[PDB]
Amino acid sequence: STAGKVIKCKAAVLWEEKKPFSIEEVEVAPPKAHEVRIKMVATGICRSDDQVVSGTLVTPLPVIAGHEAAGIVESIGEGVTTVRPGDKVIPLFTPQCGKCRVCKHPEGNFCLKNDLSMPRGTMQDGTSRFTCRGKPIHHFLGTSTFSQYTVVDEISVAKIDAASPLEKVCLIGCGFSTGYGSAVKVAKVTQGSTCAVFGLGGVGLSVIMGCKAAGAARIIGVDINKDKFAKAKEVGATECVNPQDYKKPIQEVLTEMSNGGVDFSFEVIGRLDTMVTALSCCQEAYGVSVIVGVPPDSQNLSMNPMLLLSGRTWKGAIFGGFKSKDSVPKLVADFMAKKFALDPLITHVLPFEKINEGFDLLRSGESIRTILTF
Amino acid sequence: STAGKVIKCKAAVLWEEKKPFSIEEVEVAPPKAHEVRIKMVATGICRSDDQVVSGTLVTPLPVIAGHEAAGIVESIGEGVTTVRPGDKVIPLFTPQCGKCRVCKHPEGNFCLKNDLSMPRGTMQDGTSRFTCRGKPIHHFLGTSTFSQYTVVDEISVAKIDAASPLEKVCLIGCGFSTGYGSAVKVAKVTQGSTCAVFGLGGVGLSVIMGCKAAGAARIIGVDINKDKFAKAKEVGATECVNPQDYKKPIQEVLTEMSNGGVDFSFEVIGRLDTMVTALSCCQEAYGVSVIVGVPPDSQNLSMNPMLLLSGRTWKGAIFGGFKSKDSVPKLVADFMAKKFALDPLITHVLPFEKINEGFDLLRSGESIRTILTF
Ligand SMILES: NC(=O)C1=CN([C@@H]2O[C@H](COP(=O)(O)OP(=O)(O)OC[C@H]3O[C@@H](n4cnc5c(N)ncnc54)[C@H](O)[C@@H]3O)[C@@H](O)[C@H]2O)C=CC1
Ligand SMILES: NC(=O)C1=CN([C@@H]2O[C@H](COP(=O)(O)OP(=O)(O)OC[C@H]3O[C@@H](n4cnc5c(N)ncnc54)[C@H](O)[C@@H]3O)[C@@H](O)[C@H]2O)C=CC1
Ligand SMILES: O=CNC1CCCCC1
Ligand SMILES: O=CNC1CCCCC1
Ligand SMILES: [Zn+2]
Ligand SMILES: [Zn+2]
Ligand SMILES: [Zn+2]
Ligand SMILES: [Zn+2]
Repeated sequence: STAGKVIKCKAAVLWEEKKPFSIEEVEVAPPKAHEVRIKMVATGICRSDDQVVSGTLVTPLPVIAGHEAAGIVESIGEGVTTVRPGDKVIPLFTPQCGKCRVCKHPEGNFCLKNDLSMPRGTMQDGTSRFTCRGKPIHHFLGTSTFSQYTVVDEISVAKIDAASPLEKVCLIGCGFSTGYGSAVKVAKVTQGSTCAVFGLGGVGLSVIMGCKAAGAARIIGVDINKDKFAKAKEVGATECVNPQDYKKPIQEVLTEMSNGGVDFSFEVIGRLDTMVTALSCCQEAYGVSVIVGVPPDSQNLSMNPMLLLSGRTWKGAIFGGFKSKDSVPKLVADFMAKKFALDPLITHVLPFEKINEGFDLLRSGESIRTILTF
Repeated sequence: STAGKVIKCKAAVLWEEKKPFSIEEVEVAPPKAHEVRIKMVATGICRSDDQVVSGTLVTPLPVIAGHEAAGIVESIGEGVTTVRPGDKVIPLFTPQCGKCRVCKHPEGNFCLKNDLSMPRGTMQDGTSRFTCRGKPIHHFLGTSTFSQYTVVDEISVAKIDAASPLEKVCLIGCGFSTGYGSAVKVAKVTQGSTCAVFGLGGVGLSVIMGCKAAGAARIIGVDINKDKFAKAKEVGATECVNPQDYKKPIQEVLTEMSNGGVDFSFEVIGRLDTMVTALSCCQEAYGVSVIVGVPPDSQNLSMNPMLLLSGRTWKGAIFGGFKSKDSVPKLVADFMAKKFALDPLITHVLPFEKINEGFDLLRSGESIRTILTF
């Protein structure tokens, strides 16, 4: 019926920085070879989507943002083999081509087909499937989930269990997997360790979940918003600290609290100052610090390399280090088998048409994840 | 009989920065409880000792420098159990107390009794065993090997094989173990990998030996002094590049040479700029960069944390990550078993009285290791 035809549908178009999204009709072209058109069912509001509006995460405008989502395949282009119409799918903002040197590496996940390092805001073929007011509109990270329909490359979609609750498992497309994999796969948090988690939003709470799963003895949440502390303790924080409470820099506080520095620290905010603070607070000889937060475009940090020479390890990761297309269906299977909880991350639910209210909730500090339903 | 008595002997005293060493008579106190007085046999000239002269490595002056050495125990203080008079020994500039949280950690070696982080230039008890022209003279890293006799704490000395050649194994006290362990223990270089080594002095050549032992397929040496390239190839470099030969920054050259970035990079120089270049030239998703060189005191580097967010790992280490008192005897045993070579690091052998000439050979580019013999 709609196969092979342009679909006219509602999307949230961002015409310029620092403005509300515009909910209006777009034209969604049918999928080309090795492309998949998806009817969206639910999408989450991640701070990365806000960063696009703030201009601190740079991608070409105008754009259809959104990258944390789940839906149902509407149609497949020629040569698609890994999904079919009617399949439940999660779009992958980090693709998995399976062919590049990264995809073939045992540890690597940052596939060389990504649109994150040098964003074009297109499909793999360097064109757009979106028109609004007769003007072409950019894609975002090969996903663009703030639309009733989107088109993605095959390497940017995973088929998931037919019985999964899409209004929950959408968080596996970004914030849960990112935080959980940061702890269990990138840091490799050990049993009995002391962790510090900087930032207690959806992604930091998922890092806590991962530290708890790994058997950490102490999980210290760090946030300047003390309203975040109760939920951080519910999902495994053993104690919470607000830097604003202290006369001393928090790295010194966390060093004293952990009797010489923590085993593992995580920056889950996106500030240069807290990336350096998080490295400093891990133990100088054997500590590991993981950058998860996305820092402001084109800005450098300053740091003393003696922090590394003593023995620290500093690393970062996209999407929790997970190879996206292998990992997402397994993560959904694990959720279905009650291996981790998503409900603690979901604080608010809104129809897609109230997207701007959803972004107001995040910016106020009130929400963790708002899930938008189409 | 010198046991229990002050020894008057020859030492190389550094009275102030940027001056030659003064070869003169010093007084060496007998060892107190848990102290060891050593007759030195051979000591190497390490760039770290030159950095004390330059003022880029800060330690209290005046000082008896020297940390890369081997000698024979002359006498032991009360309570000493791990060495005896007549034993061959290597002083440990990183101690191994065996009791602190680091010494008990499987991957830590930066023992909390170290005199590196906040240098006092004393014995563990906060006093000095050296006087010269009626003035107290500081110790350096708890070793001070530019002296016919030194006194060290027991946790800063290892017993080695009675048959070892001290004019070669002195290098296990610093440069060989530092570079070799940076490759095999800290980086954990893999078989078939591509490595880049910035700086082809004694420590960088030892990194190359460790990358070769680990089965690297490609080992790219990087030095501005092309006279360093022949020896780097002898010990395992597959190609050498001089940044000065290129119009482009060398991180771009090494990324192209390695078809998208190296597996492992090592900074073995001590410059902030080359620390950032070495991080940048490792593959952005799964690369590992190790800081070995000592940067200039109190200077910060500037870097874009997106280099880490993509998946890089950045770490540093002291003494190749080896727990010093456990590892040094085993390394000497391995040298005796022909598991690695030290002769390729030794370009010059001078009597101790020619220490200044040795330092001039290093500064001029002409030497790798000069060994001074007492
Ligand atoms: N590496 C990756 O693959 C991913 C990265 N990100 C990034 O992770 C970060 C966190 O994302 P969300 O959890 O959605 O954001 P969020 O805004 O809900 O959470 C961040 C938290 O940081 C706290 N915070 C702000 N300034 C702080 C300070 N100076 N000190 C201590 N706490 C402070 C806030 O109060 C807030 O609770 C953002 O930068 C986001 O762009 C998100 C997902 C994927
Ligand atoms: N982490 C640790 O435990 C240890 C650190 N050190 C440090 O390791 C470094 C190397 O020590 P050595 O091998 O004894 O020094 P070295 O001076 O013999 O070798 C340094 C090499 O770097 C090259 N170089 C200088 N500027 C360069 C540039 N801009 N680009 C490329 N090459 C450049 C020189 O030409 C030279 O061959 C020093 O900073 C020293 O203090 C040494 C031993 C222990
Ligand atoms: O939140 C999802 N993706 C982020 C990942 C980090 C780089 C910017 C985009
Ligand atoms: O070369 C020997 N030791 C160095 C180790 C790093 C700090 C300066 C001292
Ligand atoms: Zn996200
Ligand atoms: Zn790929
Ligand atoms: Zn110790
Ligand atoms: Zn040295």
